[PDB]
Amino acid sequence: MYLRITNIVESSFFTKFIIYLIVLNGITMGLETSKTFMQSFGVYTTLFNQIVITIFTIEIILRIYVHRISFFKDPWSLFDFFVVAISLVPTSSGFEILRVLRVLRLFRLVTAVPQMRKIVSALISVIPGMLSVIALMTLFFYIFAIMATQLFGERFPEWFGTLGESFYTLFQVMTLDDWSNGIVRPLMEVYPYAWVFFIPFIFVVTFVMINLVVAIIVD
Amino acid sequence: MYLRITNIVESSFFTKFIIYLIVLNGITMGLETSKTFMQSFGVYTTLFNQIVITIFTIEIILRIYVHRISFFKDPWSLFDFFVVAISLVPTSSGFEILRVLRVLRLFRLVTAVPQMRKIVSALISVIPGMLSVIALMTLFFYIFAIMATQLFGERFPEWFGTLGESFYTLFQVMTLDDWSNGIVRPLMEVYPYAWVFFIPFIFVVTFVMINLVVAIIVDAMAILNQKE
Amino acid sequence: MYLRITNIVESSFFTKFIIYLIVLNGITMGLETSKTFMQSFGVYTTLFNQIVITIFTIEIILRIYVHRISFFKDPWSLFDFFVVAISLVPTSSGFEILRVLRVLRLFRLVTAVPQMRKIVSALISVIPGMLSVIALMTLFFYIFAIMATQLFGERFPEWFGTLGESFYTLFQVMTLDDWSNGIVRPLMEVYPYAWVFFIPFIFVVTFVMINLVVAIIVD
Amino acid sequence: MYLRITNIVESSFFTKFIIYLIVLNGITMGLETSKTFMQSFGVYTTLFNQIVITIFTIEIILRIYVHRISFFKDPWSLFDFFVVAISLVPTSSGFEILRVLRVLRLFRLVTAVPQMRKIVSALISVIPGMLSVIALMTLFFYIFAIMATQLFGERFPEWFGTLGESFYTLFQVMTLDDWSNGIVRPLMEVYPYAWVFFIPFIFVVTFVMINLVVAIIVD
Ligand SMILES: COc1ccc([C@@H]2Sc3ccccc3N(CCN(C)C)C(=O)[C@H]2OC(C)=O)cc1
Ligand SMILES: [Ca+2]
Ligand SMILES: [Ca+2]
Repeated sequence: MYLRITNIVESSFFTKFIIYLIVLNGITMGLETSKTFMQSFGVYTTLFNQIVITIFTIEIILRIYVHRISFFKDPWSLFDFFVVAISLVPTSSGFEILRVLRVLRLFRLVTAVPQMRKIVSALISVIPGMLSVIALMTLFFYIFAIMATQLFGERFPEWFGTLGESFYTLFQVMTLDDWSNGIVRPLMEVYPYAWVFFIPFIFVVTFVMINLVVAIIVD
Repeated sequence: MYLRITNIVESSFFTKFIIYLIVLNGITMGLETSKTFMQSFGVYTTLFNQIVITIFTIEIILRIYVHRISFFKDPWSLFDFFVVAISLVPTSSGFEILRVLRVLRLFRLVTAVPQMRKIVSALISVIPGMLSVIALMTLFFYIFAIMATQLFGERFPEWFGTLGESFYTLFQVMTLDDWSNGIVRPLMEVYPYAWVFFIPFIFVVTFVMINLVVAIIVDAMAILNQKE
Repeated sequence: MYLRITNIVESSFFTKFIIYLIVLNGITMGLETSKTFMQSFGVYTTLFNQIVITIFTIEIILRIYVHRISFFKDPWSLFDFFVVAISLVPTSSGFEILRVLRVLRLFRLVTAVPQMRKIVSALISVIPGMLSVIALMTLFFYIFAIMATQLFGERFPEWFGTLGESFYTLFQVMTLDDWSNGIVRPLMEVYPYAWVFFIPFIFVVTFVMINLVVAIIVD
Repeated sequence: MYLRITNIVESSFFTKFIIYLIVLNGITMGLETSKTFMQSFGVYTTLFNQIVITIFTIEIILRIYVHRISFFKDPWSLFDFFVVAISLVPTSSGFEILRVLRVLRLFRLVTAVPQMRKIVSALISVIPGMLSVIALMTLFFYIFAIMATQLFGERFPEWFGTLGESFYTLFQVMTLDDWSNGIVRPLMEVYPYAWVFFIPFIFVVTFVMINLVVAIIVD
């Protein structure tokens, strides 16, 4: 019976099945939004999700006594194991933040299609060489986030009242969200010189992300 | 009669005549925008529309009698057809939008003028060299558009009321438009943990698009070498 | 005498001398922008300006003697010409910009100095490569501008009232400057489908801009 | 006795003793941030820092002997001398921004750890190749930065008062921060053709900003 179930799971049709059904829940989760549909077609939907989730649980189980060691030595499987388990945690308890986390099974659709796997890995390909740069960036912030909190955060706390408030803002500025009228002009009107912070900060921090796509296109 | 009309079509005149009308109608359309004009020199242009449309409607039939089966298997032709024909839509009734789609006719400057046709072909070449990632986004976007509506849109109705409003808002944040003060800071006053739906939804967005583009440079770069 | 006026001009002294006048008139006008400086030194500095032109005026007469027709067959020189053709014009009457166009002079730091010439004409040299596209956009821009203008200029005339409005507003959206909340959500208050003009327009324009750079990068 | 102090300073323990101190006093200054942490355990914060500055002024006097002439001709040390010197000023009088610089030391985690040094110099490196077109633009940003002050400074004072106020603004227009509604849309009410002034400017400053980026990609 070991090899009967091995053919079962690894078949074209078990794939087409699970992929058809990832697609389906992914239209019903669409329609769940509709707060009218939830009156008209409400109940079909709520247990459709339980119907589909068990299938996935067994699809996960069927996969596991086949591969064994092999299964959890795959990132995409593990994430599927991770994702559908996230949904096995009950609707009650914990936080709602578990109810809405659930909808990460649509990433399952991604892992299910090998074309997505091909391209998604190209995207994760690129990351590590940037860990060099990436994790300096993550300190320039820390250093410069602190300077702000003490400098401003008395008078302008929403923005820099805090280690973490300074971060959220310095990010804000990094992306040049609405930093000009929104964030320095109002400061200078109290602390006239804080342009010696940000114009510098804006310089370092666009520079780096520029010499990021340069040295991204060498790999 | 075929090779007689097959001569009216291909002539250096007929293209220089059809094209030079496009320009001559652009100007014309650049003046249907003051009210001043439609007052004084109004019906003047009202029917100059009606002229340059007949000139095309016929022309498409001429090429259809030349190329025929060849005509509906070229993109640039199929466009001129569609775009002329959509102008054939009637002035009265219909929909007020179809009355405004007209100045798409000014796209035949692309289609007739040769150098503009070439760039378009260049520019449309990159498309499927990305079309996986184009999808990967709308899936990702989708999984993130629900997630928004069932979190925020209860309180914050305009921004995240529906699938629709969530997507559009989630686009806004992509261009990095007003996003922090304008959309998220507000979310933080009721929901201090929204910088977890967003500072990430950011990097992911701007990791991809950067790779979407280093692709464009790469696929376009990839074609250059390796021929030795 | 022709071959003295050739020698006076060609000297490595002459250039240094010209570049000295510019880089003074450069410093001098920084101080002209000030409010207080023109109280005190508004005597000398209104003098000094009128010399620096008188001299460059001579320089053009001589350099024309030297190269004759080769003068108005050279870009860089014509720029020196028309920039100085401006400053001559008397101080009062007509438009107030001709008295500000004065500062256009300072760009003689570029023409005069080789390696400013080179990197400037290195920039400009891609424009011929870009006609093939600027053409197309100004066709695209002009075309949406018409549609925008009829469709919205009735309820939103400060923004889409004429062509002019529509162009700048469309020029805005292209810089993703406050397009959404600023310009479009207000439009969705009255014309709900504007996300189908404004998004897609927004797509295309950036599309181009990327592929613009992906052939500037081969070129 | 000279080569005994030259055979510890160079070792891999003396080094990891700073890099670890760095990382502790690095962690400590983010705890200062907490207002709760300053009236609970502020004592060990004041001292830990106090000891660190002892260790570091010792370290630096220790590396001066081993290195001497090799020391005061290195970037990373002239950095480290001043970056630490700053924390030794009396802390009374002067300016309170003396006291804030004290966190520029946590930059040393970059100095004293070699991968960061080669990732950091991988950016300073491609800076002498750019200081050309940093000249061309800083020229433009001046020339206009005059006109702006003298086309809109009597009435549009905040944004364009002083020469400076023209700088801080045009940069915001350059960063494309809120420019159109923020800045141009308002000027246009009083002076209508300000788009002619600004809009071109926003071609020049971004074209150059794009090609100067291409000049990075082949070199
Ligand atoms: C954190 O680092 C960042 C921050 C922001 C960006 C945005 S991403 C974006 C999203 C959608 C359309 C375009 C953009 N572009 C490209 C086109 N744009 C230049 C006109 C950007 O450059 C960035 O926007 C700007 C001008 O800051 C990129 C990296
Ligand atoms: Ca803004
Ligand atoms: Ca903006």
